Amino acid sequence: ELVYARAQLELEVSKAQQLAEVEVKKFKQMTEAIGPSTIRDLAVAGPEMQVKLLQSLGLKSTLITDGSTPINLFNTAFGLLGGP
Amino acid sequence: ELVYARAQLELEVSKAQQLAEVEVKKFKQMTEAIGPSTIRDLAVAGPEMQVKLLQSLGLKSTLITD
Amino acid sequence: ELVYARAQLELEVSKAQQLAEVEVKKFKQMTEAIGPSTIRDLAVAGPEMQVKLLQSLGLKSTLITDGSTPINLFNTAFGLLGGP
Amino acid sequence: ELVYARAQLELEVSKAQQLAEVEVKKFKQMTEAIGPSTIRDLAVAGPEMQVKLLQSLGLKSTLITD
Amino acid sequence: ELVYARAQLELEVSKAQQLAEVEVKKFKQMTEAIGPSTIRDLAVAGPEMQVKLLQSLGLKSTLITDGSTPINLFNTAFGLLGGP
Amino acid sequence: ELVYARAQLELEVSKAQQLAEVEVKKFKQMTEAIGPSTIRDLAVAGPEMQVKLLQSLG
Amino acid sequence: ELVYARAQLELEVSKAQQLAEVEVKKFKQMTEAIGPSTIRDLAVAGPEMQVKLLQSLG
Repeated sequence: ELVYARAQLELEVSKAQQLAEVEVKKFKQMTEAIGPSTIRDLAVAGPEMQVKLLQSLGLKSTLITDGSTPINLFNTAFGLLGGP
Repeated sequence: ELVYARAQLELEVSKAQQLAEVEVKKFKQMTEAIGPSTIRDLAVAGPEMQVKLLQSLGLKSTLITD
Repeated sequence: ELVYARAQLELEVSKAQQLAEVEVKKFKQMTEAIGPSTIRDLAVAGPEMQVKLLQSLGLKSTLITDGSTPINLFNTAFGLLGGP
Repeated sequence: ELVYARAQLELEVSKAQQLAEVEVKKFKQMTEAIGPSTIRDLAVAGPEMQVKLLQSLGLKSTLITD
Repeated sequence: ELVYARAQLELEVSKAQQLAEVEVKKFKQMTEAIGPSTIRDLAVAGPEMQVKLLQSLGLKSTLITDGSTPINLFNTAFGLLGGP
Repeated sequence: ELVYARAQLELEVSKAQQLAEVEVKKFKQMTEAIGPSTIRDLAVAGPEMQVKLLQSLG
Repeated sequence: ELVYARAQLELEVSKAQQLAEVEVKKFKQMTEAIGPSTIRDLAVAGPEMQVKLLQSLG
């Protein structure tokens, strides 16, 4: 019995080793294709535009709230500008 | 029994070793490809953007009530 | 009878000793792998950002409350900023 | 009876001693590894962090009512 | 009869004397193990933080009350800060 | 009769004595590991810390 | 009898000892592939980032 289970364990590790290399190869090439500094840009610039879209108004707001269930300021800030 | 159990233990540990080795190598080579300072500079953004966002409400004065 | 219970007590303490050593070995190696100053940092920096967020607004607030069952100021402070 | 009871007392105290010795050594070597000043400086944080939090509401004036 | 009651009374006092010494031994050794000025600190510092918290806000409050069922100022002071 | 109870008293007091020393020893040794100068200002850290720390330190 | 349990203790502790080292090795190596530096800054990024990053990094 046990030696057959060892022979499958060598195969299980072989499949894991080779597929992990195949994915890493694809991932490295995909991150030489797009210049990797612009991956910082691709993640930041969407949400950073939703900053530039409020900073252009230069608001001077006043807040009135309940105290134990108060207004979520993030849902406020997006809500002026479309959350969905 | 104790011979088979020692052998099953060695089998299980040998799997745990080799799959951990693969998962480290994968993690290492992907993190090498991006550069840890690029991961850092993404991670810094989330907080800093939320700061600029809430600052942009321009809250001069406030009132809290029951 | 009693000597078998003593022989089980020697075995029980042997188990308790050896497991406690395995746990301490793992714990010391973990706390040498991460820098211990960065373990101080990891616990503070999460709730520190929830300070740094409100500190950016520099609020100037007026509070109206009930007396016998008043407004919790911690639920107020997180509530502007997402409690859940 | 009193011989067996003295022997059972001796057995129990011998267990209590040895499990306490293990639990001290465990506590000692973990607290050695973190450093008492690291435990201190985490414990100091909770209060000071809550102070900075509530200070940041900037409460100028207040009103209590029935 | 009554001689047996005297003999039990000696035994009752013997138990009371010994258990009282055993507890006092533990109590003295405990209060040498942790420094007794730290036992002064331990009881004060919990409530001290619930002072140091409100003292940081430096409130300038106004009160309105019913006269015959007035607002408890301790439940007010904790209530801003979590009573439960 | 009463000699048995007078002997059971020695046994009960022996159990009280020998367990009290184990707990005192444990308390002194834990206190000497986390020295009193950092048991002070651990009491203020509040429940969420105290639970997290006692889970963290076995 | 009890010799079998005295042997089972060696086996259970051997399993504890050998698995503990594999997880430490993995943790030390991942915590060197990225430093302890850059786990700071990652700790504040919040859940939407941390989930996205652990998906993004294999």
